[PDB]
Amino acid sequence: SLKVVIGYLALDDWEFESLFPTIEWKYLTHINASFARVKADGTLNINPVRKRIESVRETAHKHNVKILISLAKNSPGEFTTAINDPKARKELIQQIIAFTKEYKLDGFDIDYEEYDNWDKNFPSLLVFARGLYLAKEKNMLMTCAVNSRWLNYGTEWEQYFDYINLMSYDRGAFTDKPVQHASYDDFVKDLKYWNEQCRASKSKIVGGLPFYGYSWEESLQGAVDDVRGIRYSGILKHLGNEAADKDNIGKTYYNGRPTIANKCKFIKENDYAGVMIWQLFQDAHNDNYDLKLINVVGREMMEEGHHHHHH
Repeated sequence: SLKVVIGYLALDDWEFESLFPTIEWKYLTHINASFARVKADGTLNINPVRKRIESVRETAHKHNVKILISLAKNSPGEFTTAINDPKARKELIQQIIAFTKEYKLDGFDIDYEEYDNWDKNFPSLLVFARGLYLAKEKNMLMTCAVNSRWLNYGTEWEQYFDYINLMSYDRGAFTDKPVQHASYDDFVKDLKYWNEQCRASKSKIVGGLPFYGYSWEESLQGAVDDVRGIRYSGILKHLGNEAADKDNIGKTYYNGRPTIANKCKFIKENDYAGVMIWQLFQDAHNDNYDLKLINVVGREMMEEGHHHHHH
């Protein structure tokens, strides 16, 4: 039960060409290649990953890191349509298992985020999850990216997944008011929710970590996206290296090194499965190597507990 470090890798990220060669594989156990998009008819839009999936797979495997294909909605409501429609649902299940097998991947990750009428659609989602599990091959890993506390997943969902990755971030971030989107408090409560309420074994609960934040600084409007999002790399660039050891400077809130470490430590101290990251490319660049968040994760998850004699 060694800790896992599941890193999301967006194969269509604008920084791919420049940053792919710098991925710190020694601090990863798995990578989720994102995303194969789910269409309403149960088929997949693999344009975001088709051209790079094979190369990433070979590179990951060469470094002894597993690779899974992550699946998200093609557009608003398409994933919901796919699972509520019986034939589409069965098609989607086949598509997923096929893609995984064909591309010789280590498994698949389900990132379902259709929040409209959540409880009404959940039974169908659960049926989809069970069907996926029953249809998958033995060796295939099956994981999911999930919310905690504000959405109910019940107590049956748990059983079908090898890893349940908590998206403990983006809380209260979509308003005109500055706030910490991924607090330590909410991370701890999210974990407790999944172990105690969803009855998921701690050995499969994975705490999600953000390598980005949000800024409400007027002066940074030219450095944040449509939702005020800004990568850790952009934070250090615009706010200076002192930002690496804080969660906030002015009206910019994110997860700095101390907090990333504190989250990893809680995972370790309370026997959780490990951590997940969204997303690897948002980390600092080699010009700020020593300040990278992945290294904080590496020190806490691979080294702090790995020490042995006869070095």
